[PDB]
Parts: sequence; C-alpha cells; structure tokens
Amino acid sequence: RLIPATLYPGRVILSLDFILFCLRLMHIFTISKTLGPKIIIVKRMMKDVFFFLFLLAVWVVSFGVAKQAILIHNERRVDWLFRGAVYHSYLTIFGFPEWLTVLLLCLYLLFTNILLLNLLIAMFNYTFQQVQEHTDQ
Amino acid sequence: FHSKLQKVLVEDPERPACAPAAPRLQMHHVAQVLRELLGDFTQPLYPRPRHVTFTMDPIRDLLIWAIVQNRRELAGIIWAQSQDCIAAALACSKILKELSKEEEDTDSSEEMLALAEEYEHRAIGVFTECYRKDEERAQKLLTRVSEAWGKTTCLQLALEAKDMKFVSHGGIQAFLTKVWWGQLSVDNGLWRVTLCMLAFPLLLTGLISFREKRLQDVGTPAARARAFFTAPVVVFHLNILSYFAFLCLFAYVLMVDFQPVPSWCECAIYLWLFSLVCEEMRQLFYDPDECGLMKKAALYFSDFWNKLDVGAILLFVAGLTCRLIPATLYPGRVILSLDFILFCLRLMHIFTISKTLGPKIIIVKRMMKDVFFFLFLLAVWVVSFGVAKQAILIHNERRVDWLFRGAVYHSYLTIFGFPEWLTVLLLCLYLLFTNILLLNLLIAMFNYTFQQVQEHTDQIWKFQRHDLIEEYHGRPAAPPPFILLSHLQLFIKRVVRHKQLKNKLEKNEEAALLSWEIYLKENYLQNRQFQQKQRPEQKIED
Repeated sequence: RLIPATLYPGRVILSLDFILFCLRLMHIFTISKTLGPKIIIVKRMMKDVFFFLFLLAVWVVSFGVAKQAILIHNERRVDWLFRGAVYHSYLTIFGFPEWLTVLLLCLYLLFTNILLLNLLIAMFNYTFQQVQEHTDQ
Repeated sequence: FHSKLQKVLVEDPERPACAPAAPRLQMHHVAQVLRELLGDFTQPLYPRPRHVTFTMDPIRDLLIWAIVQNRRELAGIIWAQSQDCIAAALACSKILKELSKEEEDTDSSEEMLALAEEYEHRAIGVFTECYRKDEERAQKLLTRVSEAWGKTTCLQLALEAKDMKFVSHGGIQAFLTKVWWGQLSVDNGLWRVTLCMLAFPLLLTGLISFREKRLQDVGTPAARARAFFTAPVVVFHLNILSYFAFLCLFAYVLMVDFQPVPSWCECAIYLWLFSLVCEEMRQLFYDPDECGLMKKAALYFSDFWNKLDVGAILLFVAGLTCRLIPATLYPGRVILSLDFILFCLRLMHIFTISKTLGPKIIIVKRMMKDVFFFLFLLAVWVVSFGVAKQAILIHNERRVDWLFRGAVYHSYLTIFGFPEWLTVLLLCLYLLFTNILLLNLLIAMFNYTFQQVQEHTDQIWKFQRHDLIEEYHGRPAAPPPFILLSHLQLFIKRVVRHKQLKNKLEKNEEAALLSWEIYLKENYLQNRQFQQKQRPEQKIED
C-alpha cells in the first residue's frame, strides 16, 4: 500500500491479513474448560483435511469445465465466466440433446454431494475413534 | 495327500511304460505333488533321476512327511530341531493353508487351518527375537535364497500364503520403507523431496540428507543426483507430476485448440496416452517365473482400480474415432469430456500410498458397492417428486430440454444438501422425504458399516503396501516424456531381477548366519515353554 503504484493490491493483501488474524480467535477456546479438548482434536485433524480439500477442489473444477465445454463451441474470459461458475459452485458446495443434459447432471450430483460426503463421514468417525478417550490428559 | 499321490502315480507315463503291473512309487513323484501344493515359483524339492546317502537337510524331509498327515505333536517336536526355522515354519503354513481348502471334511479342515496359523506364530516368534538383537542382519535374513526350500525367499512365502500377521510385523515395514527411500536417507521429511526436485543446486546444496555419509560428506554431485534419481520415491513423484500436466494440458487442448483436423497438441496427447498405456501393459510380462498369462489376466480383471482404468481406455478408443468422423464431431466432444472426468477420478490413487489415509480409501472401496445401489433410489426419489410438481401445476407440458433441464437444475440446488393449501401440503411432504428420510438412512448406513470394519483394516493396508513398493522400485527410471526411448530400448530386446529383493550369499557368510539363527531359535523356545508355566489354569492343574 505504501507505494501508491501498489495501492489496490495493497487493499487485497491487507484484507487477507485481516482474515488471518480473525482466525487466531479460536484460541479463546483453548483455555475453554469445556471445549479445549475439541480444539486439540481438530488440531490433529488440520493436517489431513488440508490434503482432502485439495481433492474436492480439483473435483468440482473438473466438473465445471466439463459443463462449459459441453454447452459451447468456444469461450474465454474467466473474469465473468469462471467467476459466475465458481459462484454457482459455491452454491453447490454450500452442502433431443436433453438426454445428454440429464445424464451430465445426474453423474455430477452423483459424485459431488455423495462420494466425498460419506468419505469424510468415515474419515472423521475413524480418526475420532482413534483418539476419542485420553486427550483430556 | 495319499489320494493325490496315488493319482499322480498312475498318471505317470513312463511307469506303466516300464511295467503297468508294478507302479514303483518313485520319490520325485512326491516332489511333483509338493511343487503343485507349494507354488509354481519354487523348484522341485527332489531331483529326477535319469552305501547310504542322506540328502541336504534330512530333517526338513521328515518335517514334510509329518505335516501333510496332520500329525500335530510329531511336527512340533521335529521343527524344534530344524535347520533354518523361519523358512520352514513359513513353508508349512503355506502347505497347510493350501491343503485345508480341498479336504471335503469339516473337522479335519478346521484342525488343519488352526495348525497353519499356529506355525506363522512360530515364525513371528523367532523373527521378532532375532530382530530385537540385531537389525541389519535381521534384514539380511528376510531376503536370502534358501537353497533347501526350492530357491525361494522368506518374504515371498509370506506373501503367497497371506500371513498378514507376519508381513505386518513392523520390523518388516521398517525394511520396506528402507527400500522406499532407495538410496538416500529415510528421515528427511517429504517437502524437501519436492523442493530439491524443482531446483538442481538444492541437491548440490545442503538441504537434503543421505545415509552412508561416505557419499553425503564426500560429495560427487553428479553421481549424487544420479543416485537421487534412482530413489523410487522420486520416480513416483515424477510420475505424479507428468500425470498432472498431461491431464490439464489435455483439458486445454480440448477446450480451445479443439480443431476438426488433428491439432498439433491433440495428436501429441494421443501419443502420450499411448505411451502411458504402453508402460501399463509393460507391467504384465516382467514375470520372471513362468507365470500363467490367463491368471494374471484374471487378476487385473479383478482389480476394481484396474477396472476403472480399462473402462476409461475403452472410452477413449471409442470417442477418438467418433470425433475422427466429422459427421460425429459434436458427440465426439461430449464423449471425450466424459473420458476426461473418468481420468480425473483415478487421481484418488494418490492417497493409496498415503501414510495417513490409505486405510480410509480402503474403507470407501468397500463402500462403493452399496452406495451405488442407494444412489439409484434417491434418483428415482427426486424425479418422482419433480414430475409430481410439473403435473400438479399444469394441464399439459413437454420439452424436457428446458423444462426438465431447469427442473433438474432446481433439483441439483435441492440436492446440494384457495389452492395455496395444496401448495403448502406438497412442499411440506416433499421436504419431509428429501432431506430427512435418506439423510438419517445413510447416517445409519455409514455408522453401521463403519463399526463393521473400523479396527483391523490397517493390517490389510500394511499388507498391500508391498507390491506397490515392488513395482516402483522395479520400473525403469523414465517418466512418460522420456518413456518412449525406454519402451523402444525394451522392444529392441523384445525383438532380440534386482539385488534388492533376492540375492545368493556366500558359504562362509551364510553359515555364520544360520548358526546365529539356530542359537536364537533355541532361546525363543525356552521363553515360550517357560511362560507356559505361568498360565494360572495350568498352575491350578498342577
């Protein structure tokens, strides 16, 4: 920001820095009589959920680009196309050619809200049962 | 055993050629049936012909003839005096597990099987000791070439007879890993691999580690980087990148460079896909033993993961020619798109070797079979719901290309996680079934199946870990870019093992080794029977 030729990127950077700080607040619940243990657990979990996050990412992005490819001949401009597509992906991630359309939609929804859901379901339950007892120490 | 022997006796051609009245039970027949029982990879334990004389290690011969007849006490006695106990115990485990399949009697089969696993406990028992004393020599033991048991090795017999408890001993896992890192150190983390892989001078720098500092301290960076490249861990990471790039590039060229004539890049990845599947097939014939071709075929046909890959191949060879015909260009686009996504799936494979997740994938691999079935039901569920909507809110409609499209999209939004009274009733019932019934259902489904397997899989994973290591240690060091020169360097010999997993030893060396083991086996024996003296039930009997 100090360099005026770098003012707008200064804005976006310092925004990031803000959010980073806001994270550090979970620290409250460290001393939490009643939750500290939990944070301990997720602290053990941070390492793997990161790795898994990667996969779901490439997952949806492959899906979206498949969409763009099948519904068009040629496109560009990821600043509105990929922006609106990533936003629609955020909505989907909050939780007679028509036959081709139905097939695409069904397969996509098959993978997105199912495979990875049950996956993490198992992941948490398993790792949970790995440590659920003695951390309080 | 006796029945089988009679058969193979009269099955002999040369004996009824000699005298059809006196079939001379000839020793090597026994060898033959044994080779069948033991495996195709060993040798015939007794030679074929064409003052007394023992053979090498008579005691083993006694040991077999006692085993096949399921004589527990006799066996236990003799084995205590065997020569190289580890291999012995294993071979016995293998035979017994084999013979316990085709016995057609219950009580005897059960008794057999139990005996078998009892021996693998013996094997573990000796080895855990011999390792607890020394490590390096203990490793040297897992991979010698037992001339007695048909020139095979202990580790093989382990894998053949499926001795999870053995291979998962943990000292073994230490050994495997020690190969995983190939030449260099085994404690350097893994980020250092990635970074130093990027920049060459990082290798010439002091950021990475090495074992046997005679090459670490004394630095000949040329062969140093060479040795580094030999480390299959790396060769793995090369493959993982090349794969990454191939995939996304393929996405690019289909996106923009899509051209009816074969674009420079389209033909490029065509050659690439061929290169990849070429190495794939290459891993079918390295079989050093006379491995059955239809057998390994049924194996790959059994590998669900191999099943995925081959499905994707069929997709390609289909869609390629589809696009190739210009009258089938647009459907060529949609097909090859599918093929893309299929490939992108195969990437979860990363987490197979995942120190920290592989087990999980194992689980979901067990789950794939049922979630599929359930997916069906939710599908028809929502679709019934949507069509009920369309029916109740209209008199007549058509055109599923916008109607069913927008309806299926609204269904995707719903699946991401005074007539008005009729409207409220419809909405309430629908939401009742959709986000509730099936949710709690799968909730139970996962929790139940989870509790069905949540404990011991780690074994299975530890077991699997091997063959992967075997492969990437075996494959020649050439990622798919420079893999074609390797493929042709292969086909030149196609037209005209390693010392890592199998190595003869020297009489002077081997002898000292065997004596060393003999000693420790005796030690193990004492501790066993002694701790037997403490079992309270036994004390009361006293």
